This record gives sequence, structure tokens and C-alpha cells, in this order.
Amino acid sequence: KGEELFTGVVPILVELDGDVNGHKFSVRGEGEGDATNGKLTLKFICTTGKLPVPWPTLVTTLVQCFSRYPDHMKRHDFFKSAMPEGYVQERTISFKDDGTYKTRAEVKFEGDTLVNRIELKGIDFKEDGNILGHKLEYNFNSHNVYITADKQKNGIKANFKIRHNVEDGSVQLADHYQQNTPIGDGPVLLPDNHYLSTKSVLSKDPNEKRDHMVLLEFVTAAGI
Amino acid sequence: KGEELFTGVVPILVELDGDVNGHKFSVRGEGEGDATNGKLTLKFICTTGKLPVPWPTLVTTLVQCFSRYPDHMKRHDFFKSAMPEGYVQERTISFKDDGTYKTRAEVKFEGDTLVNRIELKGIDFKEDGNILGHKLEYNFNSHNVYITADKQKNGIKANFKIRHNVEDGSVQLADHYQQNTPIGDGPVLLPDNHYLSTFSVLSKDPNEKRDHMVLLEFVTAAGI
Ligand SMILES: *C(=O)O[C]1[C][C][C][C][C]C2=C1N(*)=N[N]2
Ligand code: NA
Ligand code: NA
Ligand code: NA
Ligand code: NA
Ligand code: NA
Ligand code: NA
Repeated sequence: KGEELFTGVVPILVELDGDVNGHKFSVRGEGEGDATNGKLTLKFICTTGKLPVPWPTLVTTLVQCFSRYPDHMKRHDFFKSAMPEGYVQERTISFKDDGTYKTRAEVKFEGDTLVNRIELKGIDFKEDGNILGHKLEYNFNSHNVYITADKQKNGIKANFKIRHNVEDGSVQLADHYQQNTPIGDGPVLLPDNHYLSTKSVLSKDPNEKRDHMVLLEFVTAAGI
Repeated sequence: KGEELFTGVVPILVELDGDVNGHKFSVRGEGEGDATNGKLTLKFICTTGKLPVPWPTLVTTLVQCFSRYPDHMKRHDFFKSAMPEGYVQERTISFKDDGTYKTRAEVKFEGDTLVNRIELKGIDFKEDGNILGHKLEYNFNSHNVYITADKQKNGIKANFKIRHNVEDGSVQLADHYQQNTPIGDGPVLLPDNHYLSTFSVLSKDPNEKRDHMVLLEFVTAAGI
């Protein structure tokens, strides 16, 4: 089934077209995913020049099918079950006391490559807030992503709070509301309530002159 | 209490002297540990020219006191409880269809630095096997380290299986038997059965001419 497509290392392509407060930008990422170890490694470039938002605000938008599900929880892995045809992932991300992102993404195999293609629209951001003011630290906390089935849509929902460290010591909260639905008509696994535990390390490539992000991520399912 | 020594970041020194089938070597490592996040960052160099075994085979030998124990599991953290006087860590590592490593290490504070000082002896290795023939991939899988109390020694025991990917697509198993005993006479915490979930990334420094390994590790306790 879909899980068989993830037994080894899978190439990943990420494409994002964004508009935040009228600032239009694009990001391209390339790397690999190793779901057996729940591991992602990717490098992202802003292909339009300077990114108009902080890189950390785009991490969650920029492939949960790479999560490591323990053997006893494999029947709850919706993400792999939807492959290779894939799924649509939609979110609203509400930054507390600031703007909102709305995103729609399709995650699917194109041959041997797992592709995540995303449209993002951001509105109502404060000009000198933490986002457009670039006041967020270049780091990423560990989170729990809470997943529940959405039987009526043959999919899932998720809700979680991202904590972005601010340079002044405060924390910028980003509330995430997520829904995923299969692209194909084949059967998928609808899960019992559980969560994904995430760990992320953001870095730079010292030889890279373009605006970019190097990302390492480990993600593991738990709670059943 | 020993756990208080591990707030923030702590410098780490690792020193290993090894002899495998008569091939002698030394390794020195330096870096830092952040127990609050279960995170380790280290760089190791062979100070005796070419390392005669693959770097991945030494990862487990080259500081479980840096593991993140969740708040509900803090009474099960033997490793920190033994600090600053430290503990002895001894292992037998049996490579399937190949030789054995015998290790003895002392892990303790020396001033501000957490030091792991190790002696390693390897015997019965095949000259053209996966180890002495350098047939192992430069990578590392995620593992669970199963821990139980060893009340008879006022310590702990652990057992786990390391899976080393081989260049021909096979997996080289390394069975690990471990015992740890406190160096000092103060009280320690003896745990209920649990495990450490380990995640490791190996890399190279492009400008480093010595034989070396850069390691990033996340370790979290679980199972209770
Ligand atoms: C962070 O990596 O979490 C750990 C162990 C705690 C629960 C998540 C299970 C998991 C990890 N590593 N692999 N799976
Ligand atoms: Na603006
Ligand atoms: Na703000
Ligand atoms: Na703030
Ligand atoms: Na990197
Ligand atoms: Na550790
Ligand atoms: Na491999």
C-alpha cells in the first residue's frame, strides 16, 4: 500500500508561491525524506530575492507523510495511506496580535519524487510587527500536532500552537488549523486521536548567497 | 542534585583509546550538550591517522546524561543523579557474524566539562568483513535503548540492537549489552523499565583534512 512507498529514502521537491500583504514571493526546496527514521533534510531558497517574512514562519507550510509511525500505530497513518495519489492540505495560521496565513497544498508522488506544491496568502500583518518587522529568532521549537479523523471528508483534521521565539525574549504564537483530504478515490486509513511530536534544526549554508533555509526535522507519532 | 548541573549548555570532551585486532587508534571529541532539549553536537577527530574501523561503529561508545527526561519521568534519570562524581559505563558490542568490542568508560565532570574517557578493545574481526573492510555506510538509524534497574550493583543495565546499513544493501547488526555503576557513594535514582529514543545525524566538515565525524543527536526518554 502507500506505506511501501516510504520504506527507503525518497527525494522531495517543495514549491511555494506566496503573497503576504501584497509582497509576492516564491520558495523552492529540495531534499530527501527517510520515514523509517522520521527524518527530513531539505534546503530552501527564496527564488524571488529577499524573503518578505521570517523563514521560521514558513516551516510548517513547507510533508507529514514522512512521520515515523511506530508499528503498533501504523493503522493510523492517513498520510501514507493516501499515496501515491496524495492529499490536499489546507491551513489557516493565525499569528496572535498579527496577521493570518491561508494555505492550500497538494502533496503527492510524481514518479519517485514526493512533491509539495503550495499557495499561500497572508493578510492583515502589521508593518512593524514580529513578522514583517523580521523580529523572530532563526530557530524552531518542538511541538505536538494533534490529529483527529474527519470521517465526513474521508480525511483528518489537526490543530496545534507553534511558538516562535522573538528577539526580545517574548514568544509569538501561531495557531494552526489544518485539514487534509485525499486526492484519489481509493481507501484511506482514518485514525484514532493521536499526535505527532516534532523536532527541528534550522541552519545556513555558508556558501549560499541567496536567501535560504537549511532544515533538519525529525517527526514521530505517539499517543496511542 | 545532579540534574541541576545540566541546565543550559554544558561543554563535552570525549577521549577514546582503541585497539581492534591489533590496530590501535585514538579519537578525541569536543562539543556541547543541552539536556533540556536532549540535544548533542560533537566533532570527533582520529588523532592517529586513518581510523581502522568505520566511524558509525564507534557512535554508541563515543553521554546518556544528556538525554531529555520528561517531567513525569525525572525520578528515573539515573545518569544525571550520579553526577558530578559520575559513572562507569561498560559494554559488550557483538557484531553479527563478526568481532566484538569491549568498552569501559568513565563519564564524569572535570571542572565545568562533562568528560567521557573510554578504553576499547576489539577482537575476532574478519579482515575483509564489514568492519575492518570499511563496508558500512556513513549514516545512522534511530534506535531505542532499553533500560532496567540493576539493584545488585546500585546501577542500571541496558540492551539494544544497532542496525548499521552496509554498502551492499544488507544490515550489520551490533547487539549492545551495557552496564552502568556509580563512581561515588551518594544516593542515585534507580529507574523503572523505560527506554531512550535516539536520533543521530552524521556529517563531515568540508575543510577538515583529518579523519573525522561531525555528529548531531537527539535523545528522549519514553516508555512510562
Ligand atoms: C522525539 O524524538 O520523540 C521521541 C520519543 C518520544 C515520543 C516520540 C517517539 C519518537 C521519538 N523518536 N522516534 N519516535
Ligand atoms: Na509592508
Ligand atoms: Na507581531
Ligand atoms: Na511579541
Ligand atoms: Na546541514
Ligand atoms: Na544523550
Ligand atoms: Na544507507
